[PDB]
Amino acid sequence: SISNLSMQTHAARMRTFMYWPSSVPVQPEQLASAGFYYVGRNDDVKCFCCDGGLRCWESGDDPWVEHAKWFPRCEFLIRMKGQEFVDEIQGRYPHLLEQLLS
Amino acid sequence: ISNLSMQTHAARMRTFMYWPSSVPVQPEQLASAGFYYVGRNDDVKCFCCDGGLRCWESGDDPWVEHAKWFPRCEFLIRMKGQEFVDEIQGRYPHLLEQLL
Amino acid sequence: SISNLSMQTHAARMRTFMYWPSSVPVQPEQLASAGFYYVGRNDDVKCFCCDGGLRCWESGDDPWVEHAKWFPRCEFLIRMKGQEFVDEIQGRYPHLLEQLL
Amino acid sequence: SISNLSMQTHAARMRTFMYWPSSVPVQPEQLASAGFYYVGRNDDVKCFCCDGGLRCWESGDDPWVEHAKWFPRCEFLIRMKGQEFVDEIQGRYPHLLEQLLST
Ligand SMILES: CC[C@H](N)C(=O)N[C@@H]1C(=O)N2[C@@H](CC[C@@H]1CCN)CC[C@H]2C(=O)NC(c1ccccc1)c1ccccc1
Ligand SMILES: CC[C@H](N)C(=O)N[C@@H]1C(=O)N2[C@@H](CC[C@@H]1CCN)CC[C@H]2C(=O)NC(c1ccccc1)c1ccccc1
Ligand SMILES: CC[C@H](N)C(=O)N[C@@H]1C(=O)N2[C@@H](CC[C@@H]1CCN)CC[C@H]2C(=O)NC(c1ccccc1)c1ccccc1
Ligand SMILES: CC[C@H](N)C(=O)N[C@@H]1C(=O)N2[C@@H](CC[C@@H]1CCN)CC[C@H]2C(=O)NC(c1ccccc1)c1ccccc1
Ligand SMILES: [Zn+2]
Ligand SMILES: [Zn+2]
Ligand SMILES: [Zn+2]
Ligand SMILES: [Zn+2]
Repeated sequence: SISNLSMQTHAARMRTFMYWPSSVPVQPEQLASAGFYYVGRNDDVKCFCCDGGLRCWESGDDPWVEHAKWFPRCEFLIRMKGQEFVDEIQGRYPHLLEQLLS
Repeated sequence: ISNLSMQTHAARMRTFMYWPSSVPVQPEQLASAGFYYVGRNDDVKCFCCDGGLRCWESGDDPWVEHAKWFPRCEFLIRMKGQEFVDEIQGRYPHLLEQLL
Repeated sequence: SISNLSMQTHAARMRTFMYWPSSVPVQPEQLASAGFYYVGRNDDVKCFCCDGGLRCWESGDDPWVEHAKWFPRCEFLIRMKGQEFVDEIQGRYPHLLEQLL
Repeated sequence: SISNLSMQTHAARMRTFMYWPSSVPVQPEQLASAGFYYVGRNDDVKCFCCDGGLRCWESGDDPWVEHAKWFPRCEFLIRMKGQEFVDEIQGRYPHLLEQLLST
């Protein structure tokens, strides 16, 4: 499964970060390596695989952890990081839903 | 308790006076599940967990929706039990994934 | 045309204010006189005539002024207060739509 | 006055419309030309100048008319379209606030 066939390569994902804001603390290298490509609005990124979108990147935020925290069933994440890493992150944040709503 | 004035079924039933007739879910089922009318659209809130629900359709059950979205509500647990809350959570394991 | 025929009379509008919160600064007498009846949730009121709803009543808020501010074309408000009042209030608040956006 | 200094240029507004839904009948060219940029949720757009937001675009909807219909005091709209255009649009829709409180 792949949601965006044109963003399947790191090189293509890196090309979308041309007009990425300089002010954003997270670097485009860490983002593209985690399967994300720039979408052209704010600091909005999407995964070429799971179509999962992330935004509001702050200092210290890691793209792989955020990818595991919000989109744990992404096939690309699982292939790269493994099931142990995804289980560990899901365990650290057991009330994502409760928190979004509360 | 998030709303001390909505503790009683009678008080929750009073809010549904000018509830739309077009909405398929009846105020009797809603107030019994801890919900009171919020005065906008078909928006309801639980007096206990402050959890809000809207967009009620034909066949939607207030206790099951309360269990899907707000499973740690003390009122829902006291009335329906941990088995019900667990069974509903098992039927809907990708709720977050659904909305995202 | 009247939106609620059962709330035509001041007496009927006053009866809806039975479970009205004591904490609300605006009194049910001022509200019912301005065509409003309680809708049974929060401090939400509706006019029997134009079906216009108001809420979040604070200290000093006048029901007749708020009626002209938000629902100026209400036949009841026009009959009771007149076109001069409605016009004067509409002149004081010329950017209401802009204000809420 | 300008609410978003980074969206001052047509080029910058056009860049936000990359992953805009194909299903939406109104084209990003008309939108960006009317001062709007893509916000990133639904078909939600905002004016770089007046911070006025619009959504639920349907077939036949014109961005300049909607801009005049909802945000008539926007300096950018006035400079581009003129006071005659804004006045005519305000005249066709005299009960906008009322229409919201009714529907
Ligand atoms: C990524 C680090 C950041 N601090 C963070 O965790 N942000 C969260 C987030 O991006 N999302 C979670 C919400 C809490 C956060 C919002 C601001 N802190 C839910 C998933 C994600 C999010 O808001 N995604 C957006 C989206 C869509 C398109 C492109 C990018 C982001 C979204 C909104 C509504 C529905 C679906 C997705
Ligand atoms: C209740 C049956 C209905 N079909 C349903 O399940 N609706 C969902 C829903 O109410 N909520 C879930 C979202 C998917 C649904 C939205 C429309 N289908 C998330 C919790 C709830 C919701 O949207 N709550 C609102 C809310 C607030 C205040 C009063 C009522 C409802 C809300 C929005 C944003 C943050 C927190 C809560
Ligand atoms: C009445 C004094 C108060 N300070 C006030 O002016 N409130 C405003 C208000 O009631 N309305 C205006 C919005 C700004 C205010 C909201 C809180 N300050 C718009 C008309 C009214 C309002 O919000 N009405 C509600 C409503 C519906 C049903 C019963 C009561 C109130 C409403 C919301 C959405 C659409 C239509 C009407
Ligand atoms: C633009 C054509 C469309 N058919 C239309 O006229 N939509 C209206 C609209 O966008 N707005 C008017 C409401 C009636 C419409 C809503 C759906 N038909 C009021 C101004 C605008 C609107 O809803 N703006 C939103 C908003 C916020 C942020 C981004 C985009 C839109 C808004 C909601 C609440 C307060 C302030 C603005
Ligand atoms: Zn992914
Ligand atoms: Zn609850
Ligand atoms: Zn009225
Ligand atoms: Zn503008």
